[PDB]
Amino acid sequence: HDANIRVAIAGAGGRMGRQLIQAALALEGVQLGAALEREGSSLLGSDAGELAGAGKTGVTVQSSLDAVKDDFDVFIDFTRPEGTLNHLAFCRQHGKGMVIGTTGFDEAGKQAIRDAAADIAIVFAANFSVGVNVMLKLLEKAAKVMGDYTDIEIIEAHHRHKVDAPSGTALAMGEAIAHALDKDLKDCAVYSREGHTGERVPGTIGFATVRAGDIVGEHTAMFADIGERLEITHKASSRMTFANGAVRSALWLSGKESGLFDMRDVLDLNNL
Amino acid sequence: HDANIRVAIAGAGGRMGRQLIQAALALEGVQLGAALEREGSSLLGSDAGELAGAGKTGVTVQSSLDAVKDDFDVFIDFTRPEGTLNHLAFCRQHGKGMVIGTTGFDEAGKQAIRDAAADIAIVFAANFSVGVNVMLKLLEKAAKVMGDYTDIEIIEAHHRHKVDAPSGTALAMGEAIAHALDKDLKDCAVYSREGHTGERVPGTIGFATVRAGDIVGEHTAMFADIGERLEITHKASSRMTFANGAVRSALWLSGKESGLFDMRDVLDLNNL
Amino acid sequence: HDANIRVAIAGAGGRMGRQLIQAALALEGVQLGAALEREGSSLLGSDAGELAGAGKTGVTVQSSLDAVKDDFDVFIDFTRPEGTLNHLAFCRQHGKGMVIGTTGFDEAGKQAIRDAAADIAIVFAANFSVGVNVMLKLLEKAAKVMGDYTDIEIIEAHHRHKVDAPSGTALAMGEAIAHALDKDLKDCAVYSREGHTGERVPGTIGFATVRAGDIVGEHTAMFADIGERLEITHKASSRMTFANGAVRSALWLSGKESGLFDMRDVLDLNNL
Amino acid sequence: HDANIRVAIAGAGGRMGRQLIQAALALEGVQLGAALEREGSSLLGSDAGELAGAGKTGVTVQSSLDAVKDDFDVFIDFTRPEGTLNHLAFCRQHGKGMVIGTTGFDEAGKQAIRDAAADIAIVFAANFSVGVNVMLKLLEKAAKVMGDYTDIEIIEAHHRHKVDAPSGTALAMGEAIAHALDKDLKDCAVYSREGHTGERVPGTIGFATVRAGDIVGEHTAMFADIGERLEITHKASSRMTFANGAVRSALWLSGKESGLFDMRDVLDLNNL
Ligand SMILES: NC(=O)c1ccc[n+]([C@@H]2O[C@H](COP(=O)([O-])OP(=O)(O)OC[C@H]3O[C@@H](n4cnc5c(O)ncnc54)[C@H](O)[C@@H]3O)[C@@H](O)[C@H]2O)c1
Ligand SMILES: NC(=O)c1ccc[n+]([C@@H]2O[C@H](COP(=O)([O-])OP(=O)(O)OC[C@H]3O[C@@H](n4cnc5c(O)ncnc54)[C@H](O)[C@@H]3O)[C@@H](O)[C@H]2O)c1
Ligand SMILES: NC(=O)c1ccc[n+]([C@@H]2O[C@H](COP(=O)([O-])OP(=O)(O)OC[C@H]3O[C@@H](n4cnc5c(O)ncnc54)[C@H](O)[C@@H]3O)[C@@H](O)[C@H]2O)c1
Ligand SMILES: NC(=O)c1ccc[n+]([C@@H]2O[C@H](COP(=O)([O-])OP(=O)(O)OC[C@H]3O[C@@H](n4cnc5c(O)ncnc54)[C@H](O)[C@@H]3O)[C@@H](O)[C@H]2O)c1
Repeated sequence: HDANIRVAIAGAGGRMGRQLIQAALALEGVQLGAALEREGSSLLGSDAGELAGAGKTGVTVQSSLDAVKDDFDVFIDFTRPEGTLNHLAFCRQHGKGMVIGTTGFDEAGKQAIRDAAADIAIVFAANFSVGVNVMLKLLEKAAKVMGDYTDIEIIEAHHRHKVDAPSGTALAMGEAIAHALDKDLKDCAVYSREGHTGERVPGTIGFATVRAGDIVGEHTAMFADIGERLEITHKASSRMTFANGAVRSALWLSGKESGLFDMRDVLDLNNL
Repeated sequence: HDANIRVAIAGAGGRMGRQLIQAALALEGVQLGAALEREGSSLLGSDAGELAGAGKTGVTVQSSLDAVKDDFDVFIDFTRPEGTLNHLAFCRQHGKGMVIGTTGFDEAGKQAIRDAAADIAIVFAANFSVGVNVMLKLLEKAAKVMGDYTDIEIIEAHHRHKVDAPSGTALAMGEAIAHALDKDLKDCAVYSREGHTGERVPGTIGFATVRAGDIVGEHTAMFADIGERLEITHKASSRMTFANGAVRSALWLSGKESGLFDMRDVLDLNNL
Repeated sequence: HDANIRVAIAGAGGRMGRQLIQAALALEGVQLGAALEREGSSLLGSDAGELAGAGKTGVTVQSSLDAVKDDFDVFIDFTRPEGTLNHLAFCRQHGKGMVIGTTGFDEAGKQAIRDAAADIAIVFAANFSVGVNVMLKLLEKAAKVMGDYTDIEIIEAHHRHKVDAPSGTALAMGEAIAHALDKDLKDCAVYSREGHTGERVPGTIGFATVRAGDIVGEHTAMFADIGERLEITHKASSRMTFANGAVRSALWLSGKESGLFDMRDVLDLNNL
Repeated sequence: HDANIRVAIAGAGGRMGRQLIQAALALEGVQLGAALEREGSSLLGSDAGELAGAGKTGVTVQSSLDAVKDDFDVFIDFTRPEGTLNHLAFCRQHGKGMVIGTTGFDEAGKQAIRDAAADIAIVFAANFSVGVNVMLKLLEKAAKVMGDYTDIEIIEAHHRHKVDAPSGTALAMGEAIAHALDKDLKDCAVYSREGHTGERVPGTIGFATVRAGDIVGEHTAMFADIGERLEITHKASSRMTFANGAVRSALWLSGKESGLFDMRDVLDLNNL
């Protein structure tokens, strides 16, 4: 954006890097610090933010943390677990704040992350969508209220390549509701309905899963009664959703250097 | 309505009879002929159409076909298979046209019906919803066109007491599409998606089934591609949908006395 | 239901009375106390709850408060402002708790109500839908969070007889959001979009209004960004929604005799 | 794809060119002929289809029609009216078949196009979405059937930059329906509903317009009655929809060299 908190975007020609750039650009109060990328990169040294279209930006993609360690405040990393660990150890060093959206660490990789937080302020999360995280919070408000009277159904659609049903956001949704009811998902979940199934059992949570086309991700929780239903739906149209989520966090980091946070923290979902 | 085709509504204090009354009333060109009902009825002799609210109508519920055989042209029957057969034999007799929406005949009961048609004009159908029947026709237009490129998914929701999944309209939908593609439903249907399921197989038809609350019936067929999807949804809010369907047919009957028709005939779905 | 709090339902053959009966019946912990109705009633003395179908219930519709003042604890009133005032003065008298859903009082009628509360515990509200009231609460959580980044749109559909656009629940929704943002609805509302309108102004709230058929009421608030949108939709299928809302309140009343409450109170929306 | 009809994609690094490439690639029976682009291009001579990701394709972007006039059969043009005319005159010359999706010609530019068709087979259309074109056809089937009984409402949502309300697809929808009813859109359209509006007038068509976020385009026509509604919705997720539409047409062209067609022709909407 150009503003009071400057940022460097790790995996610059990543599907993630491309979109974080636009967001960095876009969002008030952040400014594009640096735009690193792999050494073997073609996009190296040259650029700016022109995968985020956005023509000439004046910050040029790179390959050394040292080259630019001076050109940003918060390190946004959507990379591969390998890089993050390098990034990690560097940021701890120069006390650089990070925002890790990289996934797939083993226990050792997480621990490293928990550890750095000791010295470094870190937002580390598996879903940076702001809509998704709010929704999960809302679902749990709703359940406290209607949960016991209502039939609660969860319906998700994704593209034709998604490989496990239900999706994890969907389970996540099942679980917030379930937990709001002191109950247990595994106890009341029903993922299939085929043939004669008999009338719906009270208190169970049903899942319905649609797979088609190019659908990025659509999740609705229905709280149904006699005479009404309440529905809370999230639709993702692009990966941009994660992007603004991380950048927003990048901005939230400014001013902290305690340890370890997530989107509840950034979002304050917990006082909502 | 008061108009050029007069009607008698068999099971007068039926959930069906109540709503057909309002429709008879409502719909231009039909007029409420008679309003029969069971002998043991409380509503007998007394009434009018005042289950259809509608205050005073001047036609009084009854119990004899002879009592009123002169007071209507088309016999609308949503009753029990037993009554319909009595009704049947009477209407054949006086050449009364019928509209049977009664369900649950065995082979012998159907045959009787096929037989009467010889002398009597009959609309006999298992779903009198006009929306549903149009939809089925549209689905099949759509499939000719997009069917081969697209992922085709069927999603139905019903109340918490519905006992087999998918619903029959849903299978019906599966089958029109399937048949439009020269294909066979049983060959490409998928009714469940649980756990690891792998990427979606091309050409299969997936079903997703929601059961909650008081939902009368909601059915959507999704034809999804990369970059778009086309959806054709029907929602039933009340049993009125069947009602106007039969009354409409009652009117369509006027002027025929050939045999045996259904909603494709009434609706001309076949030249659509 | 038969249980620990007994109830009398004012306008017994009202569209409201019929449905409250079923709810009283239905809902755990309440029991049908009495079923009053107008003197000139046909349904008088005779009945039970058999407008709520529900065959024989053992409580017989009436016309005197004295006749039954002993047969119930909480007075549920969905009547006409005239009756409520009579009802009012009686309940104050015998310290009967009320639940007023009657609408259309002038200032004097409200004041009477405020006044009785002094001695009598009263739930008095203009919308007893539980879904609607929760939703309004959720909308305001959502706005605190996404309100500033997002385009917020409100879309309502009602039947073809609804006479002012937007509906009042919709304005209500506009206003909770607006107020969550410290903002003012009248300042940022846009109710029409026709012709050339130019790009959407930031921070405005747009309303889109659908009128067709028999739609009881459907209200969705969309919080849209780049890459996602979050939607919170309420659908009413019947007047039953209000019914369970009042009965639920009837139960909430048990144990109070302070003054004056509403659905936030009953629902505790305020600690949600 | 690699197959029996070879194609060249005019504006190669266009938002359109990028997506047509993937489609050309994707779709069975077409093969990427050539990938032209402007002279001043950076992408020149070099490439393949690697804006369509898709790594190495073996066909290299260019700048001369002569350079490659031998390397393709059908000319797909999503360019600027200026280029199309050059393209035009060349294709007429070598009897190259075209598919023009370029927009913004004046009368003279169209005429040129009408004229070339004399010698050249051309698909020329303002909306290449297959879903949209089918939908329009379906809407008109539906209206013949339900049009007179039903309340018909049109609801479209687009992103926050769309500048005229309703969208043109929406009017287009209004007009197919209107015309199916022998009626006239301008006579029965209602684009706004604000304040007291009174009950809905029969036979009118209402439009409701949502503007928010990044919504590519969502259009639903609702045919509502008492007791049901039928909805036909199209959702665009990307510009890919147009892309497959043109490529599909490119394939449909194979074997013609008569004049002038559109998507009804390609799609055979007219015998549907
Ligand atoms: N947390 C969330 O909200 C969320 C959302 C989306 C993606 N992700 C995660 O984001 C990460 C990025 O995914 P993507 O789809 O953007 O991937 P992808 O397009 O494959 O790009 C990888 C990026 O990282 C760079 N890279 C790979 N290894 C590197 C190394 O050792 N050092 C430096 N740069 C390296 C690449 O050159 C490129 O910039 C993944 O770990 C993915 O699972 C997380
Ligand atoms: N075809 C469709 O579109 C469709 C739709 C809805 C219901 N149905 C069928 O409609 C029929 C009516 O259902 P309903 O829910 O209206 O039932 P219900 O409310 O139980 O009412 C039965 C009605 O038939 C009368 N009745 C029963 N046996 C009779 C007899 O022997 N002679 C004369 N009257 C007799 C009753 O007194 C009452 O009027 C059923 O067979 C149902 O399966 C069909
Ligand atoms: N607060 C909400 O959530 C909400 C929702 C729906 C309806 N309402 C209100 O509920 C009330 C009832 O509407 P309804 O549609 O049920 O009306 P309606 O069907 O007209 O019935 C009126 C009922 O009150 C009885 N009645 C009329 N005047 C009376 C009197 O002086 N004393 C005793 N009984 C009397 C009638 O005989 C019948 O029981 C109305 O004031 C309406 O505006 C409120
Ligand atoms: N018919 C439809 O279904 C439909 C749909 C989308 C876009 N369009 C039309 O597609 C066309 C392309 O839009 P776009 O968004 O892809 O535009 P845009 O990204 O601006 O790209 C223009 C493309 O044409 C090339 N170009 C411009 N002038 C040229 C010339 O004189 N000779 C050769 N190449 C030339 C550019 O270098 C680039 O390849 C526009 O006319 C647009 O209105 C039509």
